[PDB]
Amino acid sequence: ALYEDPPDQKTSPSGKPATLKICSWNVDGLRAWIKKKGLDWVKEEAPDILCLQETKCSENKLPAELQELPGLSHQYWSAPSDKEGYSGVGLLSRQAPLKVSYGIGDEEHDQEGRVIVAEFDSFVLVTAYVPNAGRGLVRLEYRQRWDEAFRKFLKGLASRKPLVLCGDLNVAHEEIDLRNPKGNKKNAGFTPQERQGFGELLQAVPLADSFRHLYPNTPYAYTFWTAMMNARSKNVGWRLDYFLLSHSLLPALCDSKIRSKALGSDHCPITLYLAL
DNA sequence: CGACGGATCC
DNA sequence: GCTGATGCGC
DNA sequence: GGATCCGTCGGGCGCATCAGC
Ligand SMILES: [Mn+2]
Repeated sequence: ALYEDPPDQKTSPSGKPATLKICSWNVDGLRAWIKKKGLDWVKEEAPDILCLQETKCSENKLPAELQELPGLSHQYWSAPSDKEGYSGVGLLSRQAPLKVSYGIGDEEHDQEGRVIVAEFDSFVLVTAYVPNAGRGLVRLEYRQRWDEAFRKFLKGLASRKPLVLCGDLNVAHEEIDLRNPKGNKKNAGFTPQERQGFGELLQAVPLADSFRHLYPNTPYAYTFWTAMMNARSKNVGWRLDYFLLSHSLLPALCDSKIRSKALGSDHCPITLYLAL
């Protein structure tokens, strides 16, 4: 029931060494995460690109430590427009992207600081903090509209350039992706509509779930544990955080990691190795 | 959203 | 202008 | 009585505003 992520596979299936290391982390409050030493872990992980979700922090209030990241110089941020203190995403990059945009090209879905798009030479990186359907499923209908628009946006992106989508997609795709599937069939994150949404995304773009592609039969691998129930200590969790890849990037896939041991949030980090 | 308790069936 | 109480969104 | 299925609900974070000093 407890889980230990296998060691880092650093070469591609054809032997090419990894050249790109991307780390994604819902930090449950950027300023608190930094207080709990989250950036010390980042320095030890040394990613080429760091995506952050649920920063809950406007660009004006970003801590100063973020300016002391010598290898993550190019920092892009997005915050909600209506009010402060919820959602928010960041993208920090060792090299400058050719182009950075925000949102998914749809007004209704572009107000809550949820999506950053960074275009590199040979691939485009999207990081996302997917809207929660809420206690009582009060936002379920909205989440279904989000799912369809996100899917159409990413399908268009992937048709122009190979795509990496990372971050908190806020859904456990299959029963293997959470510890309590039958008790959660009507809870945000595991409704049949959200799981069907995820499935259509995989098929329609198409995209491959990098972790599940490499470890199709591995249960108890989670990236989130609720903070109240001290569920983390007993590994009662959900896999909400993903790297989804264009099929053309699969021969470059070296590994997709779940950094279970890294503290600082109610999500743990995930790390992608690509041999580009 | 996991712990809990109630309801239904055996 | 400061702090605690309270509410929102996970 | 136990075993399966479900519906209810308390609890707690990181953040905000604001009413009270
Ligand atoms: Mn969260």
